[PDB]
Amino acid sequence: MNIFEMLRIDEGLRLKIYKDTEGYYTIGIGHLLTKSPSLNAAKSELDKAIGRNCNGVITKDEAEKLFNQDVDAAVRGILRNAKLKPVYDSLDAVRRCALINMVFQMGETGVAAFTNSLRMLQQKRWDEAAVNLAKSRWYNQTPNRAKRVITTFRTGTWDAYKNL
Repeated sequence: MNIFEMLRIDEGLRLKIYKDTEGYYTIGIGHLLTKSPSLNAAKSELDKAIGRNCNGVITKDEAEKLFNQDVDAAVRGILRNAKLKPVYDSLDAVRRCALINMVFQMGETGVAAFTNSLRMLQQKRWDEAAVNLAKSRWYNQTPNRAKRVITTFRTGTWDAYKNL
């Protein structure tokens, strides 16, 4: 298991514009297009992203390309962030994947509100951090996904995904 297969499990793959759990226009493997209500605004963002007239539809290859870009941008974002970088540097390789997963779903900014949990992860207080992470909107809104990620930070193994 690696970051790509993990995210592919959590996000799925859709080749036509769809609405995410928050109701935002998305495409591919969790690629947010716009937070705007206009499907037209979304179609336009899509075409800008791909470089062709897509008419709300892309190919597998195009979805995978967007995905490579997003994972890369997620990592690069963590490395540039003063709050995130030190946590990331402190973690083992499996746990790093859990942090990248959160960033990909909620952005650098959203992850940064998890101040208290970030501190516990840094300190390697696994059980404590798992309990703190669960006290969030994130967990109440997407509990199955939150559980998989939390289990990953708790144990440092891929158990929560070997099921899947």
